[PDB]
Amino acid sequence: VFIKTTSLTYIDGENGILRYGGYDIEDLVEHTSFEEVVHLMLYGDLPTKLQLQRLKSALDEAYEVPQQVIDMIYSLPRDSDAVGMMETAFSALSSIYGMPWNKATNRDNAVKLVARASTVVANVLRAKEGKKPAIPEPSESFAKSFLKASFSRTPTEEEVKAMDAALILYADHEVPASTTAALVTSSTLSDIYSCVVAALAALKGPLHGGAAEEAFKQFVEIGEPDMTESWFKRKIIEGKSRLMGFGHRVYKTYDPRAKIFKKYAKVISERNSDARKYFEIAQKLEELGVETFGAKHIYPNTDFYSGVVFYALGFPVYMFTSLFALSRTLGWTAHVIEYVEDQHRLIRPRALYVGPLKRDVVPIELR
Amino acid sequence: VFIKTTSLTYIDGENGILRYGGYDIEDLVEHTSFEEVVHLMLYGDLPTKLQLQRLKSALDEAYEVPQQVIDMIYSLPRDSDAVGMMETAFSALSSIYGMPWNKATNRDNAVKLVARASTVVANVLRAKEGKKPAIPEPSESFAKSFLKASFSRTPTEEEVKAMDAALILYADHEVPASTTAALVTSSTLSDIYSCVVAALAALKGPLHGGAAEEAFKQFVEIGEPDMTESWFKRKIIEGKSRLMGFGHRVYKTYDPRAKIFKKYAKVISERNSDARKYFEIAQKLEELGVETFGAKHIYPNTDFYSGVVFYALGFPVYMFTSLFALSRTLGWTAHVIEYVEDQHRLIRPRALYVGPLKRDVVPIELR
Repeated sequence: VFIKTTSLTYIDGENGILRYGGYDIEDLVEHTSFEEVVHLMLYGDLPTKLQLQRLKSALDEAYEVPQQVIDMIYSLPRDSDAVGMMETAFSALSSIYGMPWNKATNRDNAVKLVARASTVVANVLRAKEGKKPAIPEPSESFAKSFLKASFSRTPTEEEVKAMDAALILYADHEVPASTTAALVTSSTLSDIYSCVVAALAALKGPLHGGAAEEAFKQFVEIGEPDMTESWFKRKIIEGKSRLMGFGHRVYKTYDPRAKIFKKYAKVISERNSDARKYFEIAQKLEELGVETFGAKHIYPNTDFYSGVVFYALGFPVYMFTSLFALSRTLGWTAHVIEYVEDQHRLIRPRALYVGPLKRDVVPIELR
Repeated sequence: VFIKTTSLTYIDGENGILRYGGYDIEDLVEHTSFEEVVHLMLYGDLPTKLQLQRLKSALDEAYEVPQQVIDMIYSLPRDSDAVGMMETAFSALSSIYGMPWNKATNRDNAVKLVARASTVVANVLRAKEGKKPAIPEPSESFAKSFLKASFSRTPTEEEVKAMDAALILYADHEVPASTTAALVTSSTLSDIYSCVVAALAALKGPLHGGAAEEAFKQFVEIGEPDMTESWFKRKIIEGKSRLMGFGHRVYKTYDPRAKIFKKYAKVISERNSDARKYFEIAQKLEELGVETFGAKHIYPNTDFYSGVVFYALGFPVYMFTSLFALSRTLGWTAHVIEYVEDQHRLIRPRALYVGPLKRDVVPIELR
């Protein structure tokens, strides 16, 4: 059931093609940047030099949020689900910054929102690690500012590029329950931050979030590359567990996102023996997996190497769905702007009554 | 489009009938209690004496939440929308208390949730008023515990009864965007508190929340009963403004809830000259309104006198939708339990691509 039209994202699952706004994902990753893709999704084209300068200034000025928002993150239990911590922070952002829908300013509000997602996700990691807070600051890119804030160290250029690619790769895809919850909430003209709140509330559910985690947890369980064949023979072949990070409801080929996350995984994993080990296990499972499942059109999906990237960057496994959400704030905001501006109606379905027929209240003594 | 089946609520809009679980609303209000209606909605029948005792103990033990939840409420700007403050508090409750879906414990989790809604709404009012926090404590009823916590004074029996009625009256009705957002979020097996978060995010939008406020604001604008005819002749007849709190998409008669909110309004308004004045204005507008619109099947709706009740109890106008939400946590939770247990599937609709055809990334110099 088509819930809306979109100009945002095109997917050809037979051919393994994904495009944003007519541009193929690989072309966007190699030759653009998350900032540029932000402009594409909100404004419908890649930006000129001047338009990009202005968008970058708008991002920069938005990073800072009130200290109350950070305090909230840091007052939650440190073992709380990171997506829930985001949910809470975005609720507070909605209460502080939420504005009515307005064509002249919707995209500007979305841009500020994406900046603030960066601040939120960095501080969720830092709260859960017991580190001091850090607010992103201007740098040569959104991906670098995010990494600097997350880790308190200047990242290398190859780390910057891999984060930038990950931001683009997960920006938008299909209409999952998170995007649906955002749409419902936008149907009442609740503010864009509250549309994201709803999306996160849905994301927290284990039938939606947790895919990049469950994939990478295979690798962790294997532990060492020379144990992969055994774990595969035991867990997948003999015990017919699903191989996580394989298979897709739309793609009948390699997910075009998978190949890309892999390329960046290979580059940034080689520095650290730990990240390299998991990259090496994942590569071996990829082979055993395609040898076993490829003839069935079951290939790596976007979630198979994304953990390997995030892990190589220095992110714990508990951050993986939050890092997905950081990226997907772009598609969430762009979908709700399209929906409100072009296709609005209040979402109010019906429930069919199948319950009891008329009966009278009996006094409680008689029950 | 029927999104689900339900055994919860029956509505006959031609005949002005509303029933929960086969019991007519008026019969439930006169002869039961919110606690009993909680049991009805979660378990499918009015409770015996023992079942009611156990439910009351479960409510009592749940009121207390961690101090971090109260601190969050109190760290938001005091002029923040009360429904947003609830959204934030419930996000924090989700992070602290959220559990997976489980048939043996779903209803117990819902009961604890409704108790905690009481704590949240009392402290939202108290934060916005600049008063010290108060946690509900056991008393002879949920309605009284809520009022004691909100106002730091023992309420009269007639005040208790009016609050109890209001809790029942707004418990469940149709499948508005708030209930829809809850359902979407439950589709991923996000926890029940996060299902409520989503519902609140949708409620915050002005096409959903704010109805009891906008109705009562008429009365405030009129100011004095002897000005009602004038305001009516000017604003409704000459300026064809909608009369708020009149009209309904389903009822072609008096909303069965309207008559009931009116009865309790009359009783508790008479004590205070201010509340009495607004009751007297509302009664006069009711008359002018039915004289003008009744032949068109446009009659008072549930939102016309509910503000008069809440105001008479001592609640500011900015609390009215939050007091609706307090009540509606019951229908929200009961709908999502029905949906998950009996009718589950992941909610994943589609978007039709109507955007640009294939194009190549141009270098930014060429843009």
